[PDB]
Amino acid sequence: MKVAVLPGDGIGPEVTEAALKVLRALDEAEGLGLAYEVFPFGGAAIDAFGEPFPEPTRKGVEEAEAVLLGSVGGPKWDQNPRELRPEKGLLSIRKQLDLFANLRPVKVFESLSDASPLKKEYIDNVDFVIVRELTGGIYFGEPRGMSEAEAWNTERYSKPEVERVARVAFEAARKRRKHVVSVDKANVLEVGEFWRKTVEEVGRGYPDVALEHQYVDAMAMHLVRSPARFDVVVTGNIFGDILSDLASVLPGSLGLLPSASLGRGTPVFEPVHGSAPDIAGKGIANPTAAILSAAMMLEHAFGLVELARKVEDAVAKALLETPPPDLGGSAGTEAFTATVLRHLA
Amino acid sequence: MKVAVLPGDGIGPEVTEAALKVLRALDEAEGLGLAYEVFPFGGAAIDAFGEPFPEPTRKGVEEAEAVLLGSVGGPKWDQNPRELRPEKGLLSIRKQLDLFANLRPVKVFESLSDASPLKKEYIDNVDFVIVRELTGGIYFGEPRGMSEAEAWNTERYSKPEVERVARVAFEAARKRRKHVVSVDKANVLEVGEFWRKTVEEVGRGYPDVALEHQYVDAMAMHLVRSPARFDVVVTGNIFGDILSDLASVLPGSLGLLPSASLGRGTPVFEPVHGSAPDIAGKGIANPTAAILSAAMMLEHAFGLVELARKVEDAVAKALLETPPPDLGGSAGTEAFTATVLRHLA
Repeated sequence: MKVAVLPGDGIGPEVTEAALKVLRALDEAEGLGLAYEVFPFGGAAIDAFGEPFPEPTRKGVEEAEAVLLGSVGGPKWDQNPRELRPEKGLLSIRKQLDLFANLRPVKVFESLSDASPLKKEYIDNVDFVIVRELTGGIYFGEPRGMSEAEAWNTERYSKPEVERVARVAFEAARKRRKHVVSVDKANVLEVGEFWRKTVEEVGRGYPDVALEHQYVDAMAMHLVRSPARFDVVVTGNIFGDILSDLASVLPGSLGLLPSASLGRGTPVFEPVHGSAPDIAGKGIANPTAAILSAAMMLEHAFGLVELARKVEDAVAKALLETPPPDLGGSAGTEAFTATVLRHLA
Repeated sequence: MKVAVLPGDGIGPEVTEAALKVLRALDEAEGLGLAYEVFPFGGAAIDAFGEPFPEPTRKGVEEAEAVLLGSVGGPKWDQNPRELRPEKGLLSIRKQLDLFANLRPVKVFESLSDASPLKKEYIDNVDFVIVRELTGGIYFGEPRGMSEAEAWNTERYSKPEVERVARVAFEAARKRRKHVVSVDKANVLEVGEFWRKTVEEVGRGYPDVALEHQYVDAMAMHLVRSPARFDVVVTGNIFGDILSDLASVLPGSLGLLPSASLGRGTPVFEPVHGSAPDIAGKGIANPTAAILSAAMMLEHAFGLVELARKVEDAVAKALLETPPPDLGGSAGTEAFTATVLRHLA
């Protein structure tokens, strides 16, 4: 199991190590053959090598089997130009590794129901994964423009760009509850028609996985009214981006959520959360999304579906037994990684 | 006060009359000079005149000052062609009266908190109006298409189409809490940039109304996390359509919500809800959205802001004192209109 580890800036060093401690425990315990190396990335690499993603790191993530990525960003770098600010690097590891699907799961962890905005009975059992197409659609499609008089933007998709994210989604579904929902506007737009017939084609090949289709406006109401009725959801870019942000409020007690870019190259796995400089070095950072990005690496980069579910259960039990400071508890990063490890045995 | 009344099909006869009983009480009481006439529209007009919007009705709504519209639709008519099915008529009264903005308010009526999906503390005080642009953007913009290979759709807006819906929104805001929020994707799309600079221009002229801007993905999270922080929200078409459907789940105990198309011609005001044939003739239909569409006519078609707030308060008190069958109560249409009237005195 070859992992390029990119701890990044701010709390990325602390929280990526809490994740590596889980992955070493399991490795010791199961014999997984973890081999990992730590590479420079982010504001720390702008400081050291003069650019955010320097060619040792380019090579590193190009030769590994998985990237564990922490977080970059810090104010210190906003001042200077564009390709020398921590976030440029995030599009270059995305371009280089040809990543085209972003997977964002939402789980509302039983113990933390009361922090959710929805009454308990709506969040019970929420476990779904929205795989968003990443590189296409209106954000990048063309023609585009702006006059004194008018502005325009095209939303475009080719059969290839739709089949790529649909196969991620069906394969993605084989590992968890086997149901895909695709999301479109096919009753009004033709891009939506086209998406719908292509995902139904690509669906033929994955017969053990059920497929349903839904409109974006109707899926927006179903993520508050019945979110538990979904396992994997697959959608285009702007709709995946609106819909994953709406889905991120369901857990409530934020900062617990993981992310994984997937594609032709090396899968990248990060927590959804920033550098959080304010608390870097203090021990208090909540490692739950980092530890859960590790579990997504195990499930998508190494096929180890059974073990990823054991790490998500240990972090469930752990959030129940020692909530971190940020959930009305007092467990630092280390005492929390501890109780996670203590249930992996 | 000249009102063409179009009761439509199914429960539209019953619920439009509960609305006219409020408007006659107030008229008697305030001397408003209600003059109203009832015109054929909908499946009943397809049955009688052979088309859903027949030229007496075309004239009727073209000569009145407001339309009270009930609901059309019924299965009986789906079988036959396109311009002879109850819903075609709904686009023709929209085209004819040049309506370009749809106003959808959401209020979570204190007494009905517990039916909402969000915990009480998120819905307390929700009162906002999303004015959606109606005739433009990607649903109608062009070019558009579908090949074996790809599909496309343009999202287009001209300065006129944006200033029209922005002035509705600011004027719309003068009558309630004076704050507009516009909604776009201006950090990624140029149509969104263009919308944002135009709404900020048109904002100069309305200096007593505050203006804020927000991204669609961030407004989607704020309608579940803090919906009370909004009064009037103004957005394009597909985003208004997704965002009003997400906002409709906040009240929970549905079917209570009103709608108003506005424009160059005669304003149209309906409840958001169908014909509901199942219960047409039985007395049980909940008139709350009909009575509240009347109150929106008073506020937007006759400027009678003070009275529209008295009808929304009487229906608040009434929902508290006699919930209709559809909210775990037993009050039919008439006993509910009654307690509304009984607080208007």
